Amino acid sequence: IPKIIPPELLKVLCEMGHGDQLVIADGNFPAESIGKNAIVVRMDGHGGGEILKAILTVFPLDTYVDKPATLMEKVPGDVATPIWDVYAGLIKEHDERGADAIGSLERFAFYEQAKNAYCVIASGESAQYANLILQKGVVF
Amino acid sequence: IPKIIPPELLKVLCEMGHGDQLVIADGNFPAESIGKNAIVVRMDGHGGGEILKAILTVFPLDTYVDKPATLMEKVPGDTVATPIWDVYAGLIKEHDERGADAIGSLERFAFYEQAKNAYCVIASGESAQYANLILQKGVVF
Amino acid sequence: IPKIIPPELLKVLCEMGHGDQLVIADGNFPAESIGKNAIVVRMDGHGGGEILKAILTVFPLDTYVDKPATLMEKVPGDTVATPIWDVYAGLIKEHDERGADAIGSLERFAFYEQAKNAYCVIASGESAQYANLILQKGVV
Amino acid sequence: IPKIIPPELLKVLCEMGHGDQLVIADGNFPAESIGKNAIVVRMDGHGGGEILKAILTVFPLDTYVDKPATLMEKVPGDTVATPIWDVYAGLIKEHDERGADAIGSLERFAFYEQAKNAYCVIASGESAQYANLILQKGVV
Amino acid sequence: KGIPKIIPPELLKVLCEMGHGDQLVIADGNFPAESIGKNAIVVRMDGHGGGEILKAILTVFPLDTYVDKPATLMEKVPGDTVATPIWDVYAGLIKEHDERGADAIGSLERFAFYEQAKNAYCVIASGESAQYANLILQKGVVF
Amino acid sequence: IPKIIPPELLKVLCEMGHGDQLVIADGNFPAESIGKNAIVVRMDGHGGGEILKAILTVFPLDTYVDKPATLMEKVPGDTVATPIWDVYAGLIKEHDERGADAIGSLERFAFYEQAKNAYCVIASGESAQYANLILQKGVVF
Amino acid sequence: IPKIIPPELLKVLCEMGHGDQLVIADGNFPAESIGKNAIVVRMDGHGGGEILKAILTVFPLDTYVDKPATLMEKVPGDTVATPIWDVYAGLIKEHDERGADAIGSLERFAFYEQAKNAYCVIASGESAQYANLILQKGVV
Amino acid sequence: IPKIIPPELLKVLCEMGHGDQLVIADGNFPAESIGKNAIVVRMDGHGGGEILKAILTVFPLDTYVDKPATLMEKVPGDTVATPIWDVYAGLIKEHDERGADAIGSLERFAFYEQAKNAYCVIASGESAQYANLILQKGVVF
Amino acid sequence: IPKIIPPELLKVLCEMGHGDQLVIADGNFPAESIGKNAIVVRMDGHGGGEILKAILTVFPLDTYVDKPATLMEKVPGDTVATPIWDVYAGLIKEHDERGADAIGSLERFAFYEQAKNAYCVIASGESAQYANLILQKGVVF
Amino acid sequence: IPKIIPPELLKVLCEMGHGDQLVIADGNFPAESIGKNAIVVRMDGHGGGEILKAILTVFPLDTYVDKPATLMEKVPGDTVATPIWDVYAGLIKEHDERGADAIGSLERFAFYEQAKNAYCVIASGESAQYANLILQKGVVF
Ligand code: NA
Ligand code: NA
Ligand code: NA
Ligand code: NA
Ligand code: NA
Ligand code: NA
Ligand code: NA
Ligand code: NA
Ligand code: NA
Ligand code: NA
Ligand code: NA
Ligand code: NA
Ligand code: NA
Ligand code: NA
Ligand code: NA
Repeated sequence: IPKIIPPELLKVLCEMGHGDQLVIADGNFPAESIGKNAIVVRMDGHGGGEILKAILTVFPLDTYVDKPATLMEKVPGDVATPIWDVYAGLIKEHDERGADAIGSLERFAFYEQAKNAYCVIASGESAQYANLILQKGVVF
Repeated sequence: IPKIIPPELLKVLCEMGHGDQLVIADGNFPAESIGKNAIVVRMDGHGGGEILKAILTVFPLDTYVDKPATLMEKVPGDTVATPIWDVYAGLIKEHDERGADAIGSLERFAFYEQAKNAYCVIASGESAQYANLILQKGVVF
Repeated sequence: IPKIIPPELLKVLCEMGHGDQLVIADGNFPAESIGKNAIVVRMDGHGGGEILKAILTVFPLDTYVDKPATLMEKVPGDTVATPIWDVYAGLIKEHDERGADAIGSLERFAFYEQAKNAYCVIASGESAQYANLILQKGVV
Repeated sequence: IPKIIPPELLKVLCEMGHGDQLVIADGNFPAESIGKNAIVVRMDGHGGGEILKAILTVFPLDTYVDKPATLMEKVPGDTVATPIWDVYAGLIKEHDERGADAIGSLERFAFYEQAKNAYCVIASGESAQYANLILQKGVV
Repeated sequence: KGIPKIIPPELLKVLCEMGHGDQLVIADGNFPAESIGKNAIVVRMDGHGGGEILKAILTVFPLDTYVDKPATLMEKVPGDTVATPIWDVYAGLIKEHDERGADAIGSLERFAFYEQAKNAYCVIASGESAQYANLILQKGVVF
Repeated sequence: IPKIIPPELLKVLCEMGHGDQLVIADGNFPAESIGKNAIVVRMDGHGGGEILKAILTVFPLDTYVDKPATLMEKVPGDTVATPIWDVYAGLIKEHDERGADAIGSLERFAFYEQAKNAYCVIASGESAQYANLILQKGVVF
Repeated sequence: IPKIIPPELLKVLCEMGHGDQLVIADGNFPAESIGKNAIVVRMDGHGGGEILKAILTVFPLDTYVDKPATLMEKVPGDTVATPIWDVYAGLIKEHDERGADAIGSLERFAFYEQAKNAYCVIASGESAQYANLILQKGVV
Repeated sequence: IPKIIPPELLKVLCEMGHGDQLVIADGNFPAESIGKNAIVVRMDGHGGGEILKAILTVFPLDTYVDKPATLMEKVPGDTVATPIWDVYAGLIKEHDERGADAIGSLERFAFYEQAKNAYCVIASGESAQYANLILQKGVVF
Repeated sequence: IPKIIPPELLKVLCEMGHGDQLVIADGNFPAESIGKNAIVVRMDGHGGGEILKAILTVFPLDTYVDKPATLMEKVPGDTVATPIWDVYAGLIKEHDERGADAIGSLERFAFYEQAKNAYCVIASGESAQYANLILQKGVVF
Repeated sequence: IPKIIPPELLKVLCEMGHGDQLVIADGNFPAESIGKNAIVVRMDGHGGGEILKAILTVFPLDTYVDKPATLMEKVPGDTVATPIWDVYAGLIKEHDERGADAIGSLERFAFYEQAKNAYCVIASGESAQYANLILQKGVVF
C-alpha cells in the first residue's frame, strides 16, 4: 500500500466499483464545491504525479471505455503542460494504452463530469490543467 | 434464519414490503455509489450464490410480476461466460416454481438506473462478472 | 386518548393541520421505502381496524374534499376478498356522516405515489391484503 | 417470528449477546428517562404478557446466573395485588424448566438503577402496576 | 380537545412519555433554563406565566402520591425579602387536583434547587416575571 | 422586545433580510408540513393579533411591494365575518401608513405554495376566521 | 493575514478554487436565506469596504472573466445615492489593473439567484443599500 | 440593539438566566478548547472594550454576588501593563454603581476552570494581554 | 489483502497504531454493547479462524508485550476441548515465532472490561468453544 | 503559509490559543484512538521534520513554560537510534533561542495520556520510531 494514501482514501478506492470515477484535482481546482456531493480527501502537500502513481498501484483503469483517464482542455487563448506526459508515463507503467488512454473535456464539460465523481482528491499540484479524472475498471 | 445474515440485514428484509427491491451486488459492482440513497450492507467475504440462498429462505419473490429477479446483460462484445446465472436459476427454482423463467434482464446502464431505486444494496465479494441480481419482494399472504 | 397511540404518534397527530395526510399501511405495504421522507411509526402488533378506530377518535376527516379517506384498488386479475373495506367504512361512519361515501380509491401504483406525500406512515401488522388507507385531516 | 415484534426490535434481539439485558417496562415506568442511554422501542398498545410471550420465543434466558429474570418489588406499604407475577412465571416456565425459580426481584429504586444498564427498554402499555421485568440473555 | 390549547405538540409528547418519578421544571423568566436543561428537553413557553402553565399541566399530569411533597419551590436567598404571592397561586392550582394542596409543596435552597433541576426530564422555559416562581413537579401513577 | 418572542424567534427576525417572508399560521394550518424546509416556531398558546403586534415592533414591512402582508382568500361560498382582518389592518396601521392597503390575498392553494417559500412559520393557536398571514420584510434605512 | 477574518472564513477562502464565488452581503441582504445551501459567516460588526479590503489581500480576482466582481443594480425608480460603489472600485483597483471595469452588475432578483450559487455568503453590517458584492476567485 | 452583536449572540444573551456566565476572550485565549462544551461566538475583528460596551447595553450584571465581572490575574513574574482593566472598569461604571468594585479576579488556571463552565465564550481579537473577562448575569426585575 | 475484509475494516486496520486493540468476538459475544464506544464491524458469516488468518496478513502483533493475543478463560470446571485455541496458535505461528506463547488469557468479566477499551470489535459468527480473541497491534519498523 | 497545510489545519492552528497543545504523531502512533476527543488531521505522506518546519512558521512555542515541546522517552531496553530528535531541536532553534532546551519528555504511557488532551493530532507518515512531538502554543504579542 502506497504510504501517501490515508486510511479514508484506501477505503474509498476499495469501495469504488466498475465505472466509478475519481478526480485528482490540481491546486487551483474548486475541489470542495465540485465535490460537495462527493467524498473530498485533502492531499494539499502532494502533486498530481505522486498521487496518480499511488492510485494506479491499487486502481485498475477501465478497459470498457477507450479513454478511462480525462484531462481538462486549455481554455481557448490559454501555458506548457509537461505534467500531461508525466501522467501518460505513469499510466504506461500499468496499462499498455499509455497516452492513448487519456482523453479530454472542455473546461465546463470537465466541471460537469467532475460533479459526478465518487471522490475528489484535493492536491496541491501547482501546474495548471493538471486535473485528471480516472474511471475504475474491473478486477478479474 | 441463515447464520450469515447480520442483524441490520435481517431488519431490512423485514421492513421491505411488496414491490420493494434489493440488489445482490457482485465484487465489481459500484455498490456504494449506486446505493448512495439506499441502505448498503457489506458482505465482502461471501459469494452471490451463498447470499441468494440465504435471502430466499426469508424473502418471497414477487408473483405480481412475471420476472421478479433481474440480471445484468453482458455488454456487446464481452463474451465472458456466465455459469453463475445457472447457479442462480437453480437456487430460484428451489423456492419458486417459475425457476429460470422468473429471471429477467436489463442492459448494463439500465440495470444501474434500476439499482439506484433499490431499498438495499448488498455488497458481495462475488468474483464472477455479471453476477449482480435484483430481487423484488412479494406478498406475505 | 386511545392507549395504543405512542407518544410520537400523538405528537404527529397534533402537529398535522388541514390537508395533511397519513397512511395506515397494511402488513404487506412498503412502509419504510414509501415513507422515506415521512415520519414512519411502527405499529406492527396491531390491525388496521384497531389503528383506524384509535386515530379517528382524535383526527377529524377533511370536509373540504369529497373523499378524505382513500383505499388501494385491487390489481387487475387479483380476486382476493376485501371484507376489511366494510370494516373501515363502518368505523369511518362512527365519526363522519358520509360513511362509505367518504372513501375513494387509487390504483395500486397511483396509491404509492400519493402515499409518498404523506406526513406520516403508520406501519401496521394488518394481515388482510388491500388494507391500506390514506386519511386527510380536516379542521378542528 | 412473532408478528408483534417490529423490525428494529428484531435487530436488537439478534445483536444482543450473552449477558445483555432488556427491560419490559410497564405503562407507568419511566421508559424514556431510564432508557436515555439505551434503545427504547415503543410497544404502547401491548401488554406485558403478550410482549414476554413474543420475546421468549426468540430470546434464551441466561443459565449462567441463578435469576435471569427480575421483577420490581412492591414499595413497602403498597398492598396492590400483583396477579401478573404469576402470569410471567407461567410464561417463563413454558420456555425454561427453572420457571419461577428463574425470577428474582429488586426494590423499586434499585430496579431503576439496574434498568439504566439495559441494552434495550421496551415501553409497553401494561396497566398492571409492578409489571416491569428485566431479562438477561443466554447463550445460543 | 380535553388537552389545554397552550401545550405545544412536543410538550404533549414529553408529558405522555414521562413515567412514575420523572420530574419536570416550570422555570420562571429569570431561570437559566437552557444551561440547567442542557441534558434535558427544553420547551420554550416565553409568552406564558407560571400559573397558566401549571394549570394546563395538571389537567394531564398526575402528581406523585408516593412522596409527600411532589412539587418543589426554590427558597429565597437569605436576606432577599421579595414578595412571593405565586406560591399560594400554585398551592390553589394543586389543591384543585390533589387534596394535599399546599402540603404537597416542598422547597430547596437555591443552589440545591439548581442541582435537582439538572436531573429533570424536561425544563419548560416560561416568561413568568415573578422571582422564585420555579416549580419542580414529580409525576405519579396512572392507576 | 416583546416578552412573548422566544430567543429562537428573535434570532430569526434579526437574520431575515429584505424580501424574506414569515408566516403567522393559525391553529388549523399545517405548519410543520408547509414549513418542512423552514424554521417552525411553536406559539400554540397565542393569537394572531398578539403575535403580529409583537413582530411589528421589530419587523419593518416591505415598501418595495404594494402589499407586504398577505391573507388567504375565503372559500368561494363563505360569507363569514373576518373580524381578525380589521385587527391586523389596525396593527399594521400603527407602523405603516398604508394600513389595510398593505394587505393582499392569495387563493388557498396558492397561499400554501407561497408559504412553502417562507424563512419561518410561526405556529399560533389562533381560532379566528381566515387568520393566516404572510409578512415580507423591508429595509432598515 | 487580516485580523478581522475568523478561522472559519480563513478555511473557506483557502478551500475555494478557480471560479468559486463568495458574496459580501450588506446589512439589509437576506444572507441566511440566500445562503441556505452555502457557508454563511457572520461579520455583523463590519462594513463592506473593511471586509472587501481584507478579502482582497488573500483572494485573487478571476482573470478568465472580464467582470469577476458583481454589484446589485438599483431597482428602477430607486434613486438612492450609491457612493460605496466607488469605494469598492478603488479597493479593487489596488489589486487589479482593471479597477472599475472588473465590476459588472445584475438586476436585483437576478442577483439573489446568482448569490444562491455562492460557496460562501459573508453577512456584513454594511448600512448602505446596494452594497452587496459577488466576487469570483481566480487562479494562484 | 448594538449593531455588532450577531443574531446567534442575541439569542444567547436572551436565553441566559440569573447566574449564567459568559466569557469575553482576548485574542490569545484558547476560546475553542475552553468553550468545547459551550457556545463559541467568533468576534475576531473586535476588541474587548467594544464588545463589553455592546454587551452591557443588554446584559444586567448580577447583584447577588459582590463581583459579577472577573479578570485573569497576571502570572506571578509576568510584569506587563494592563490598561484595559481601567477601560473595563469605566464601561461597567456606566451601568453599575459598583464600577471597579464589581470586578474580581482569578489566578490563571482557576480562571480557565471557571471559563469551562460558561454558557458562551466570545472569541474577540483583543490584542491587550490579560484582557479576558467573565460576566455573570443578573435578574431582570 | 484478503477478500473477506470490508473497506471499513481495512480503514480500521490501517488507522490503528502501536498498542491499539481489536476484538474478534464469537457468535455469542455481546459485541454491540461491549463495542458501544468502538467501531463494530459485522462479520456474522465468518469464523474466528478465517478472520484471524485475514487480519494477521496485515496486522503485526505487538512485541512490546509478551502476550499480544488474549483469550477468555473457561468457566471454572469446564473441561471441554478448545480446538480453536490450537487453530489460533498455528495462525499466529505463521507470522510470529512466539506462536502459542504469544497467547494469554483473562477471566470472563475482566475480558469484557478489556474488550470495552478496544478500538474495534469484529462480530463473527464463530460457534467454537472459547473463541473470543483480543489482538494488540505492534510496530511497523 | 506553507503549502502542505490543509484548510482544516490552518483553521485549527488559528483557533488554538495560549496553552493549547497539538501532537505531531509518527506513523506508528495510535493517532485515531488517542485523538478520539480531538481533531485528527491526516498527513500520511509527510514526515515529522517537514510537518514541524511548516507548523513552526505559524505557531509560536509557549514561553510561559520552559519546555513547550515534548518527546516520547524510549521504552527501557529499546535502544533504537533517534537522530530525528536532533532534527527537531535544529528546527526549533530556528524560531526559539531555547533550541533543544525547549524539549522535554514523557515516558511512553504518560505520553499517550497527555496526547489525549491535545486539541489536534496530526497523523504523519513518519517512519522513525519515537518521532512523536507534543507542541504547546504560546502568545501572540
Ligand atoms: Na476493465
Ligand atoms: Na458488476
Ligand atoms: Na407475491
Ligand atoms: Na399493501
Ligand atoms: Na373539515
Ligand atoms: Na413502573
Ligand atoms: Na445460557
Ligand atoms: Na401516584
Ligand atoms: Na422597505
Ligand atoms: Na441588500
Ligand atoms: Na486568474
Ligand atoms: Na441582579
Ligand atoms: Na512490535
Ligand atoms: Na509512536
Ligand atoms: Na509565549
